[PDB]
Amino acid sequence: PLPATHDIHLHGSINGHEFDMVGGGKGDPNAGSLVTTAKSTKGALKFSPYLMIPHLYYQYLPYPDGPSPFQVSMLEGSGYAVYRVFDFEDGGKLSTEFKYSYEGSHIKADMKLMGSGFPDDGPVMTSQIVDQDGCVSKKTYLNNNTIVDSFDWSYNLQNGKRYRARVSSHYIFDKPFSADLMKKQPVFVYRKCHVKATKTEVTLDEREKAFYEL
Amino acid sequence: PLPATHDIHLHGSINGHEFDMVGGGKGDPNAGSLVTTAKSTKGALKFSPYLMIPHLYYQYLPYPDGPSPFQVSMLEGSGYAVYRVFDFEDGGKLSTEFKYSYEGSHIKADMKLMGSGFPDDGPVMTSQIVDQDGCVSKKTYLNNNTIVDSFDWSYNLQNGKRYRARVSSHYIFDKPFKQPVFVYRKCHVKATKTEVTLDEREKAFYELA
Amino acid sequence: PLPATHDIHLHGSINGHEFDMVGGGKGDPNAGSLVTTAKSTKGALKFSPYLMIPHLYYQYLPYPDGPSPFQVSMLEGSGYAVYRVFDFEDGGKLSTEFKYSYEGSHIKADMKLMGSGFPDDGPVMTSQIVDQDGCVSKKTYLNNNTIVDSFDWSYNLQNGKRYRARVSSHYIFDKPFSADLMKKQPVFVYRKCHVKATKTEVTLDEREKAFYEL
Amino acid sequence: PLPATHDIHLHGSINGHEFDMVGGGKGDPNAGSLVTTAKSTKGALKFSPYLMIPHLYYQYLPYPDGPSPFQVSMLEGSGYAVYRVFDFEDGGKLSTEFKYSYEGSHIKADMKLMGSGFPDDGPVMTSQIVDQDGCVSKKTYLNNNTIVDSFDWSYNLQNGKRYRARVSSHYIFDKPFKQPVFVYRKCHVKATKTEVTLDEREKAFYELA
Repeated sequence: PLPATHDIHLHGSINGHEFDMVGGGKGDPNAGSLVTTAKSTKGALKFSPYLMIPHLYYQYLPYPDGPSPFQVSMLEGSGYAVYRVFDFEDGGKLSTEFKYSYEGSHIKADMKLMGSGFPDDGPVMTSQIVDQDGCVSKKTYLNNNTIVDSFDWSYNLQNGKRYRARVSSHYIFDKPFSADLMKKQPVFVYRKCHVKATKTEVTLDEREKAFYEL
Repeated sequence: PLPATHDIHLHGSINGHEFDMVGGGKGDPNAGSLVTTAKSTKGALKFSPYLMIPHLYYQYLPYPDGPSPFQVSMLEGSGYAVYRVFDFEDGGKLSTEFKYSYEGSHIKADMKLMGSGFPDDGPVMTSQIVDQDGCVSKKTYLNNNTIVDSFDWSYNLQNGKRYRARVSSHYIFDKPFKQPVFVYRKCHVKATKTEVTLDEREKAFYELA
Repeated sequence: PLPATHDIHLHGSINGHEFDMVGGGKGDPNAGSLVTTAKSTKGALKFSPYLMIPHLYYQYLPYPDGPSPFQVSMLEGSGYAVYRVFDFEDGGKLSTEFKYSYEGSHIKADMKLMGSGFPDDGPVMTSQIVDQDGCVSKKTYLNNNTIVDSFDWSYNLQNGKRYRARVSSHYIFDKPFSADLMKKQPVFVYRKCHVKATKTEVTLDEREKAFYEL
Repeated sequence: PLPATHDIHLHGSINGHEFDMVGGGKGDPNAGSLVTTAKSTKGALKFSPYLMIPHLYYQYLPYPDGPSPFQVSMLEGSGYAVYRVFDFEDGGKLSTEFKYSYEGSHIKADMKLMGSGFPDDGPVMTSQIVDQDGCVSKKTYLNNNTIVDSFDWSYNLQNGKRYRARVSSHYIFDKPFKQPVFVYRKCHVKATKTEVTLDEREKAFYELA
């Protein structure tokens, strides 16, 4: 079935310091929306809690003409993994790996994040981030079981400026895609992240809308 | 007034070889659509004619809730210049400069393109390009008179693969002035080694969710 | 003491397929040279064995005016971790994390590599790589305990062409650097990798020479 | 013959504002060193004078085992053009074009620089730059008449930080022709808002180990 609820476990290190967060949420796979809450298990985070965004489930994402490949993967009892690399404008780098397990309509996500190079006086380490702009991702097919995308992410800072990152994503599926499915590309997805956070807990309310053309 | 017709002059060099094209077209500033035809004045192009895409007028682009800054600029009798840098996946680089002059609803565009580093056996120099994917650009404001954007451009090749370029655009206005502003565009092209025609469609949006 | 011998354990996944290699080698910390041999523990590698290069120990690297920060770290009983991101020209991405432990002059290295987006018909997955060009890395200081570098890596292919990657490195130390040490930058390092490999075993003979100016 | 003296003319625009500088200098083609002085012809520059660095002649550059291709080109009465793209960490972009003419051992250089997207409060527009780090460029060959290079440029700021740019260079020769070839360079600069002087040192190498 399509997902209804999920658990999340984020862990790894940022600038050489380990962090760990656990939580979960729920979503509407018909609307492409979801909510996720994560709480630290090692006390206050040493970096902006917003760095955990957009990391806080494309299994909730439908396409204009039916379930997305991500949803079909879950429905058919298959699976996929997610790999991303964030190249921040000030030298910071963040690499991520997401793995999932399914139990009925409940998803369990294990997310490993490794970040480094964030200036100690930068927006991340000094928690200057206050929001993030809506964003459009571009998805295309690579090989026969991989979807690749790119997006230019931008956080909003207290001073009104923006903090940017060039992002690349690779979604690797355990089962190959059909020939007709691969004819439908690129696929664009507009997403907006509404966040509420503290030094120990972060909550994301994500909205998504995919389109082939406008 | 808003634009209705335009003429174009593209010139410069690709891999050290000069090229020159002239032509024009028209468009619908209420729909964001336009057509442009350019013909070489120096014989057959030595590189893929598709390299002239998307270079073949945002004055035809309306925004989600009214005229775009590009249109407002023209309506008020002001202007802007366009600068882009295309970073191709195989090392090729393309720098462009667009300047305009207006006469009523007619636009005259001068476009200078300087490209280098394209492998002689690559898709550009061996004309492997056959089409280009629809594309979404992300626009934000900088300083008091500049709009900046980025987009990941991708051509479709004869062999079924794609040929990508990371693109940056800077629109500098002559006078000081909701973001980001996204724009979906699709280019429909018909080309030969001496003439290229573009039918462009555009649709801007602030948000879809 | 300075290192004399080392063990290596590389593991992770490339394009969604797990791999694991173990081995080790020795080096000359006075010359900046070293040799490392790694052998697969899961049979033949599904990707070019050269992808394991340059991953196969800056503790062997001296500077023109004395032991490098990497060597001093080991000598003083401290330590550092290494994080890299390889951005390949054809979309491939490789993120790495190296951690070390020391026992006298013997180093134990645990290397985690996560790669994705390599085209199935590309030089990596079809093993077209036959060598790699000499390379110069540029090192500068960030914060008070991090060294950052960049280098433009290039493999040589059978057809005579090259396969490039833009690389970023972050070396995070457990102890902060002195003020005078940080005045000495950038530091450049020329390195050449001499490799011999098979689908199951790879051997690297690395040469290095650092300089502040020429 | 190898070069001994040169004149320079830099022009173009930065963030939509035109600039123009003229001057010249000399160098030692056996040592790879040279000096260049350029003075503004349009009053004080509106951006950091250091932005004119490293733009202020590889004809003075020898290689590890003999004259460089840049020198061979000049000696044989041929020539080459230089195209660079600077991708600055804060969004600024700079595209450059250098063309030369020779008269014996004297070189005349025409340099066009087009820059945009520099934040008005950034290090370039507020003149925060005070120096630049030594730098190593990596050169490789492409096609039959091009040399391509890359280098990670870094300016030093008044506040102690660095301001970086990812740079790509394409040297296109008029006629067809050991790699990579690395070149360490250091720029010693003295500048004011109207005049900039560069003392450049260069040393190429194929390998050091």
